[PDB]
Amino acid sequence: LNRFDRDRLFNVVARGNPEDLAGLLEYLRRTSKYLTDSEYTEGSTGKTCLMKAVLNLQDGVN
Repeated sequence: LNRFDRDRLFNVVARGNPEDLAGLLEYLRRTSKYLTDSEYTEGSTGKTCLMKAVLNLQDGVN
């Protein structure tokens, strides 16, 4: 797994499609990355992909 962009990750979770997350774990393991690293946050507030997932809810759940 070569790359997973923050922009793509936020877009994936907003749409709420769990299948589009495929490869994220492998990419993180290969690169030893964490979803809380500056790369996966806006920087201006420190907003995570989990916050986005909760901000974008289809009725009750995501």
